[PDB]
Amino acid sequence: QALQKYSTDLTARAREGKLDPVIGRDNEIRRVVQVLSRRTKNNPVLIGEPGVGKTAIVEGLAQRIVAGDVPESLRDKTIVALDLGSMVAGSKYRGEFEERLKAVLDDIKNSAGQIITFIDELHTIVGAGATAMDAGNMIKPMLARGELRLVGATTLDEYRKHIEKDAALERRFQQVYVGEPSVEDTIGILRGLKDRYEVHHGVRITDSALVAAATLSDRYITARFLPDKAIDLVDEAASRLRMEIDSRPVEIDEVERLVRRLEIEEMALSKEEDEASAERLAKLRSELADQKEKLAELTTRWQNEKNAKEEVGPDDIADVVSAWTGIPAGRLLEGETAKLLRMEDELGKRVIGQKAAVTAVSDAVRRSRAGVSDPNRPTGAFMFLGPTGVGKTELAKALADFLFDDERAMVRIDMSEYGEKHTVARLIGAPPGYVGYEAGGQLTEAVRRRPYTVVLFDEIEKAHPDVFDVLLQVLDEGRLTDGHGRTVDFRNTILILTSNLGSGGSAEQVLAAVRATFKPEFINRLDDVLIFEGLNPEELVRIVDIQLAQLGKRLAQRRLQLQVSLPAKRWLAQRGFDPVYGARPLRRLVQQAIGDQLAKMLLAGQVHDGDTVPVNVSPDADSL
Amino acid sequence: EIEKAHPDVFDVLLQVLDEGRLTDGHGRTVDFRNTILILTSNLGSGGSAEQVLAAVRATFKPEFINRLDDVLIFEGLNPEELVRI
Ligand SMILES: Nc1ncnc2c1ncn2[C@@H]1O[C@H](COP(=O)(O)OP(=O)(O)OP(O)(O)=S)[C@@H](O)[C@H]1O
Ligand SMILES: Nc1ncnc2c1ncn2[C@@H]1O[C@H](COP(=O)(O)OP(=O)(O)OP(O)(O)=S)[C@@H](O)[C@H]1O
Repeated sequence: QALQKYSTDLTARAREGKLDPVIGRDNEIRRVVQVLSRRTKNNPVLIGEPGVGKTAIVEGLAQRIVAGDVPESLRDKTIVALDLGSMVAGSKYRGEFEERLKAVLDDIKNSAGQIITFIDELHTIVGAGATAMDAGNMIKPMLARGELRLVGATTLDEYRKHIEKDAALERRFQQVYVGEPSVEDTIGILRGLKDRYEVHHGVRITDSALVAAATLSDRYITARFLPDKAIDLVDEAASRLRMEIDSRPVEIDEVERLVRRLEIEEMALSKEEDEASAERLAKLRSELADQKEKLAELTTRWQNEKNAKEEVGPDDIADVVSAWTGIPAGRLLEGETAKLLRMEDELGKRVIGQKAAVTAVSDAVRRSRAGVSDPNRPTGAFMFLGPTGVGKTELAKALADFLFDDERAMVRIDMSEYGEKHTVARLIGAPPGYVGYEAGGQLTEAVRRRPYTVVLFDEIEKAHPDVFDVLLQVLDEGRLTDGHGRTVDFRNTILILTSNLGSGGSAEQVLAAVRATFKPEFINRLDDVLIFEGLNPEELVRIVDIQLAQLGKRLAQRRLQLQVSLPAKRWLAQRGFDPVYGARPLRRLVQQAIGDQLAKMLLAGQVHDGDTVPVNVSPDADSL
Repeated sequence: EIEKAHPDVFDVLLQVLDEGRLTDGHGRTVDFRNTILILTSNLGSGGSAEQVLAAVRATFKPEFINRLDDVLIFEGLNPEELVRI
């Protein structure tokens, strides 16, 4: 009767129909049974990485016993699930734990070998009751004679951290290696599990959902194992769909929540006795109106759809895989097809010229959302080089902004400090046993979180010619391994290597300097090797416009603006001389010609905030 | 890409070949007598057969070349065997 108090009954629940169906894994249950019915030392231990199904096998064995598919020796055996947590509950005295253990062992032995105990995560049995080794090995005499059977299951690396350190007890256990299944098997598993979820959430599930989940959960989420990271997607999709069968769907409930906040802000900002908050209000109202338009449009379209979405499909799974591990995995639902077709002209707002290199980046971004590029290879690996001041770093910063709306979201490393060979260790970590080890790598541990960024290697030509080799595997496929032995995936980042070889020689001399500075097997990894071009006087007026736009945007903090005459706008670009320093002289000239005079006149009255100022050319300089 | 490493990891591999054993910190001897050991490389880079066979000999030691089985040499791609790739 001690059992009734210190353990539950598994076979009883299997009869009462409370365990999930178990599909496949025939070899494993066969081996478990045949080990479980031998003469001496019959103690199978299911071992293997976490998630691949190790409790599911024991539940399958229980349902199999209830059914009758077992051999003769295992008829009516009444599996029992032990519990060592509720056994050490209150035993602060000297013998209170050994007493309970002896009672349970005696009642297991009194039965005619019927009971089949089952300790889940038996790596906790080692130090059961400590004080001096006495407890947890009182069963060691009964294991050998095979009186109690004890099918248990622990993870693969808590078996050599807790048990293998006890070689006298490992001897009494037989290991059953449970390897993870493939996609074709996971699909079959899901096809039989697609009823409990479909009934718990009042929805229906298409078979395409199962297929797409079992595929995407293997392609993207490279940190868990397969029978589980595929069930999670299905489960979350179903829960979301049931949440939307409530009153309103998403994308209407978000816009109404935004509108309410904008309203409650505009209602309480109106009574502000100020003049600078007048413009800080003049935009809030416009925003509220332009959002209420969208709300009304969505609400009307819902009415049409409802007078003229009830099962999960192969794209809601993509929405989940995008919301978790923010890699975009969708199918271009018309929100951004226009954007990806406008990409070139949109990156033109910040970068000017070098269409030969803008088109090359845009094409690599584009043919990956359409699902055409190599799924196991980086999303693109370019090294664009050319003379200075031309805009290579600028294009790399414009791309990250166009993609994530925050230029500080990309991962940037400056390869000008890696001049010494030994300085490699700061991006792959330090081996075990050395000073900085628990911190892990640095590039690795940044790409391991949010693996959608853009990676930038400035001035690649200045690092020692031995950091070039840590990038071979990184460019050819997405793998790089830190100290702890974990591996990160680069398969969906966009690498970029800005350089400066062959300052202004030719488009042929620079291709003869690259081939002498790099190795034949390293150039072979790259995509197109883009070459940038010097700037023309006609490409420079637009840069003047950009600089003035930025300066005005910065000045608008103090409520100013400038009226620049076209004579001055062309004078500035006329003084952007010397196509040997690119386009920085323009910046320093704008400073030395406008910023200093503006400061002068600004911190001495006469240009008080508010009113704008005009700028006009003079004989030589330009005055205000 | 084995020739890119430091010539001490070779000496670690020295007993993996020819015996299939190496023991870690915990003092557990691990056996390799059933694996298939494969080492790629890119030495020589164009030498016919003895600009490469003598560039292996000057980067590795005889006691390391001696454990190996045949040192396979790969060959460039003819125009015919690309219409199939
Ligand atoms: N062969 C299978 N048939 C049916 N369901 C399975 C199968 N393998 C795994 N599952 C399900 O996938 C999940 C796997 O969970 P478990 O296998 O119980 O966890 P585990 O594999 O024991 O890993 P730990 O170490 O116990 S956390 C559960 O939801 C199971 O129901
Ligand atoms: N085509 C361009 N379009 C817009 N701004 C440009 C362009 N070319 C240069 N600029 C400006 O020039 C600044 C400096 O150019 P960068 O590209 O940062 O220098 P670089 O191209 O990296 O050359 P090096 O070798 O790195 S010094 C940028 O911040 C821009 O403001």
